[PDB]
Amino acid sequence: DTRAVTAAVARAAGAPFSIEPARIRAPRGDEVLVRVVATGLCHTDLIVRDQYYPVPLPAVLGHEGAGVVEAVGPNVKTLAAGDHVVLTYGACGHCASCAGGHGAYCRQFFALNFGGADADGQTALRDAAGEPLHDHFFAQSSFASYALARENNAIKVPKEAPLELLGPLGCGIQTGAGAVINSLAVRTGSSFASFGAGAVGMSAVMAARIAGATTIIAVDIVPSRLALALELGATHAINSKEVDVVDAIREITGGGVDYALESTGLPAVLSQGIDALGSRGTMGVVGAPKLGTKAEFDVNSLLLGGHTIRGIVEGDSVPQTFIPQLVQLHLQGRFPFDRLVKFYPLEQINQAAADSSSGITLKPILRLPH
Amino acid sequence: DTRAVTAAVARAAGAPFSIEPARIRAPRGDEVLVRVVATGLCHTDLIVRDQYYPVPLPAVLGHEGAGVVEAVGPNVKTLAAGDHVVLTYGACGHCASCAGGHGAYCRQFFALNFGGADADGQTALRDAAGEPLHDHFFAQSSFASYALARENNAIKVPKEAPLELLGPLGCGIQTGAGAVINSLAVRTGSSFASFGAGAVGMSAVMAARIAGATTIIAVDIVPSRLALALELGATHAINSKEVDVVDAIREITGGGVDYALESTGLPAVLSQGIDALGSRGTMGVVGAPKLGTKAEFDVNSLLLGGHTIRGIVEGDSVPQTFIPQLVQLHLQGRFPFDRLVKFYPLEQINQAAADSSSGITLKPILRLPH
Amino acid sequence: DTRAVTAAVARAAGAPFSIEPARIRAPRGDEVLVRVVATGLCHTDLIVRDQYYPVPLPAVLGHEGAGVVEAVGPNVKTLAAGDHVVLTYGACGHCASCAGGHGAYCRQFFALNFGGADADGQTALRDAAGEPLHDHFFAQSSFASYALARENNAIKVPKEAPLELLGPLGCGIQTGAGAVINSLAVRTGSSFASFGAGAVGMSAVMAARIAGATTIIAVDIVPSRLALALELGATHAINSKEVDVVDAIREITGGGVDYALESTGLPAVLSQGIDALGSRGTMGVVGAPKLGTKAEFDVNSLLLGGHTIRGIVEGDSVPQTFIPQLVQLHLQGRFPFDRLVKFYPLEQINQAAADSSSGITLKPILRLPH
Amino acid sequence: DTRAVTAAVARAAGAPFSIEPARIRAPRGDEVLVRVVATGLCHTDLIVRDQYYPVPLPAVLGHEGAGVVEAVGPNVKTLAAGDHVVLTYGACGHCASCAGGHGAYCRQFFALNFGGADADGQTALRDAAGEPLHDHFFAQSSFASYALARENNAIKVPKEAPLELLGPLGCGIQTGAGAVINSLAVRTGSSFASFGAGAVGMSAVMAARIAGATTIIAVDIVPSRLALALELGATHAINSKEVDVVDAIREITGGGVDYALESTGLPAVLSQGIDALGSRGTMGVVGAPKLGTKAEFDVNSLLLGGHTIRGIVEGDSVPQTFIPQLVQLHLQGRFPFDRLVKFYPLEQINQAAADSSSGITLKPILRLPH
Ligand SMILES: [Zn+2]
Ligand SMILES: [Zn+2]
Ligand SMILES: [Zn+2]
Ligand SMILES: [Zn+2]
Repeated sequence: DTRAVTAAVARAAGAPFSIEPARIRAPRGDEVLVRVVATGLCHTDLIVRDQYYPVPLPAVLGHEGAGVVEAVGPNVKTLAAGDHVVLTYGACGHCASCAGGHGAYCRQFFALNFGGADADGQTALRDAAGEPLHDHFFAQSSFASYALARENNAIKVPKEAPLELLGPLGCGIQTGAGAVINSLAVRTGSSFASFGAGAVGMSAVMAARIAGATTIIAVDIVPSRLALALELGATHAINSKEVDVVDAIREITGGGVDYALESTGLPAVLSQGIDALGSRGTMGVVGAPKLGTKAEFDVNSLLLGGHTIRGIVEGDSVPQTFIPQLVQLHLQGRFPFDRLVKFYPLEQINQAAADSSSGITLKPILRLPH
Repeated sequence: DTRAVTAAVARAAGAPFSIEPARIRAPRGDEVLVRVVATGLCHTDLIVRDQYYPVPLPAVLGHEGAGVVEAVGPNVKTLAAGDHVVLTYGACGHCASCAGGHGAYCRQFFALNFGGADADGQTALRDAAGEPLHDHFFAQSSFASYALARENNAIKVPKEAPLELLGPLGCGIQTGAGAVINSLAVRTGSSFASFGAGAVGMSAVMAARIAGATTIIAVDIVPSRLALALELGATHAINSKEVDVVDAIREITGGGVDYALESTGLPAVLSQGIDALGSRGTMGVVGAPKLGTKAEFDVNSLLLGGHTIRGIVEGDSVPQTFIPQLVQLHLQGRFPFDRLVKFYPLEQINQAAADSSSGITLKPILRLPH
Repeated sequence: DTRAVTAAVARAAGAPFSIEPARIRAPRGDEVLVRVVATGLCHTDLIVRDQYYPVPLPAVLGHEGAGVVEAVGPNVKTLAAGDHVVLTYGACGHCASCAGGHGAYCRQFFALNFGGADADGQTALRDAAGEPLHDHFFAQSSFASYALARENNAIKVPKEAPLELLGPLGCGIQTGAGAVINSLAVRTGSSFASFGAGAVGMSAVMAARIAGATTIIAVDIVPSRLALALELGATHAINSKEVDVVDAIREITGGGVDYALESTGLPAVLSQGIDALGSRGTMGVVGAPKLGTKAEFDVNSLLLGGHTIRGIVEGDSVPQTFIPQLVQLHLQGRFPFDRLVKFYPLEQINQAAADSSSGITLKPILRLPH
Repeated sequence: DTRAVTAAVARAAGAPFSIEPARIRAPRGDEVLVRVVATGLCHTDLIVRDQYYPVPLPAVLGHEGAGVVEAVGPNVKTLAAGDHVVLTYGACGHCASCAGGHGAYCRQFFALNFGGADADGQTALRDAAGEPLHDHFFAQSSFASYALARENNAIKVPKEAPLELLGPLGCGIQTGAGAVINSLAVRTGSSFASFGAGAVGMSAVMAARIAGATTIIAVDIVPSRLALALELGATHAINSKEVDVVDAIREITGGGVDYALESTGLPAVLSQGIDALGSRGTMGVVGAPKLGTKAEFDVNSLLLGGHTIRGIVEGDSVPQTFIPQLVQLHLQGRFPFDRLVKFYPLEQINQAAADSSSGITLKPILRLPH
């Protein structure tokens, strides 16, 4: 019982996406088949398209999907046709990390999210000529009008929420907001600095406001992002080309910030931000540089300051509870991540990729045809 | 009401200590005057003697004192003459860090512990000719037969404990044991690696056994320290000159250790030990290199592993509760830190310094004359 | 160097306060002398006036003072004349609980706050005829135009804050807000119910909104308090005379609330509220019934639900950091506790007491003459 | 592909078990078929046999199984034939509680553990005449020579461990040890009291010793259990018929215990034990009285003491990590729970039930025939 889809396909390293007819098989096991309404586009999709992470091509990418369950496998227990879902990253659900509530550190994370196929090497998508299309990208491959996900990464959300907006809660927004709320455990009355005011950093700024922080510092080089950060809840905005960011943060906070989040991936920014921590302060790291990149820290500064540096994957959340919390906060007017979004038709995916790379659009969302 | 003391005096950078008569004034305010029974000697005393940290000379050092309260200032509330006390580091007791239970990060730490005088620039000790001797070293200057401490760093311990053994609980042993129990929060069933098997590292090994760790790895280059570590509770001992320590720890733990403590101060050891962390593992840092020393970490390894690096001062404990817990564990036969100790008369301080520097003695304790 | 004050004096059990001239001595030790601008009035003052807690009479009560430091004792380290301070409860600062950052559980709490005199049995206030007036009430006795406090319960606040509003941050508002932020650790996306919408409960409602709770339920019997609670950040208001509160909370939250705070002191309300907890939910208890009062719980409900019941004193905060956080949140427009307040001249203290007892005024603040 | 088993069957309320031939079907889905070596017997089995919890009869009970995987369903990912497993309680693995690492509070706990059948109402066991035998008891029904369990409650353990001893780690021993290590988070230097010295209480005593507690108090009425508790790591033993337990604990601990665990299920013991808590102390509750049973607490004592009361199910652990930690501690000589055990052949199940009820045997283990 296969069915026709329209998909954006990456066929060559660094080449534009092609919009193509394809076919997807029926769900098996505890998979759900999702009619995809809209999917966020991320720099991470483009990094895979460029083969810096060489997921085998031709491939259907996309890892910020939102849609409606159309069919369920025989093992699905908790989703039903008609449910609205946000598609998040894959996890195995049975390893020690998954079992402890930390699926972000699943032993099988890279196989399930970057493998290009299921554990048997099979794909669920075929192209117009019947050839396999590498898929299972973040256990969803949601750059297509239909997607398969496992029940545990298809997150039910209230039907009254505006579904086409919600796909980026499956990755980038959960990463920034979860880094603040869960990993760093930012709380009432603390100071927080976001190094980077892209979609992840803005999500962190907004999350720190929700969590009760009284000083919320956005650091970037783009004046319009700094202006937007102030509108989204930051108390201070620092242009790092114009001041010494370490000295500036020390002035604002009286000696250094309680919590910081590095989302640029630039090791010089990371090394500098660690110096901006205050007594017992904690830097969380979510931006990834090229493999092999090192950062340095001053040992005595870390020691005498009681400083912490912590790596964070995907916001280290429990998505099935955390994504609906973010939806509710948004519905309450407390989490305006719609301000990060521009919508595009799937057909315009290459323009959205360009706008993502140029920074003109913090979070493109592609609307799928049906 | 001044009184005569015998003191070890550092008069010149890098020069041997001289044993000299001196005089100490009566306690004021909330000071207690302590008849010092025995004091640990630390590399940190020798680093100050060598003026790498230039506490003004001539100075009376010593920061691991144990003794009997002989007199109290008029503001002392909770100590009385005859009480047995361990002398720990100074803290102001009124800053935000002190008020939160984290005196190790007191805003006034360096003034109170390394200033060489009280806040008015006055010393409580004078030499035989009546000249000031810089003092207040770790709020005690316990290389002398009598010492002044404030009530909040004179820690009451049970009179049935063997008092002459207990002074090192005021610094090095509390640092290693507190790093494990408090900062890292090592708990039942976890894996722990000590990088360094000096007095601090051995204390950490013993503390990890108390706290319930099931894999306890001692890393050093001295075979006799590794042999001793196995006797004191380590499950594994690694000679880092003989194996790749990162690979060896990964083998023992199935991928990396939950908790690690760096006490050598060697930045290459620190950078290497951070690589040995397992998923969501935490490296604690207590060994201090020369100021300005940097260490590096692989950003993606820290990020993808959810690794934490944390600086730790003095074991980040509450000494008035933690030191008596360590005494009780010792009395119960569960904390054999006596195995680190060799006793020397104060007159032999320079031989104890030599044995500390050569590594022949993990923890010299100097017995004071009276 | 004594000085004249105007004080409200409780001379007889249950009798109206009398406004009287008095004299206060100069500060000693680490006391500060505060020119009191305005002081909150609490039911707790009236309970002592009524001698249910028999603080010896004649007595000057008041434990929510705000004012300006006028003089300091010779041991004061961190306050200076001209500083704006909120006066909170007394703690000894040297016991194990104080040393761990939990002065709310100070071993000397009742002596320091309810003793009626200092530890030597001496009062700092004398009446017009020169007789002692029992004082040191919550280490302040701030129903007077001047008050003595110790440095550790005189909390510096920014001079730009409206000082006359801030005294209730020293007790009732810190109790409600700290119970939520610190003891219960309410966090983003959780559900919270306040049993009681007096000043403490309203503070808890406002604090839960600051901390990120997405369901915030106010429970009371007074329609105007429920209406006000919705304006101050509650998502739901329940009149417990009109619905079954347990069933109603279960409906709103899908099975029970994550966090609850009991501030009425009514044991039937407490026992009922514990039933309203959801899976792994926690009830915090701040309202005190008469001594000897018991509450009951269903053992299997607590066991099978993983429920927690926790007693909370004074919001279990670190006041010197927490009170300035609440001031900053108020200045940012995020903590509108001014909506609880009505101002009265000290001369009208008995009318404010009446309005407190009748519930007409949630938090009277008395303005002091000078 | 069904296969023959020998099973202990409960056919009538309160009646002796009957040993009977039966047949079990092949595993499906993510089930594993286990050749059961030995199974603990619990009062909880007898409570179901007596129909106080009316699991439908005829039924095969047993919920402390240990055995060897003989066959796997097609969805099993992480177990293979030949693996040694301890069988613990069932959880769904996909609800919010499971997803957060708290399967003890699974939304489906009672269906999965007390339903008497799978979710379709089907049993996997049939008796000699072919009639259904109610099963799936704690997702195992391990009073039989073969058992079906789901992969997520079949916990792999090292093959070198003595397998026949390990079944009680699947319930009673994990409950006592996990209550101490996980729920209460007993840590180095704390005081702990076990109310009850049955198998659960003894496990808690042993776990508190592992976790570093320096005062470990066993409370019971049976002198031989108190004597055994001292041998297994308790520092103090209290016969509650001979002293006032509250006063005695207050004397031993200097005012009350940091942590307590109630395992008798007697509400008078619970209410009394809550009074024995010290400042900021926590009582954990694992013993279950009859449904509808209430306990009381003094509100002011709980409030002024900052006391906590917490319900605990199954030790609130992650069994796949916690059970192997307990096995390792046992192999290291640090967890001597073999001292609780007496072995019996399955044929003697009714004598083991009698010895359990009389208290003569703390933890019977039944050896299965094959
Ligand atoms: Zn996994
Ligand atoms: Zn301080
Ligand atoms: Zn105190
Ligand atoms: Zn579940």
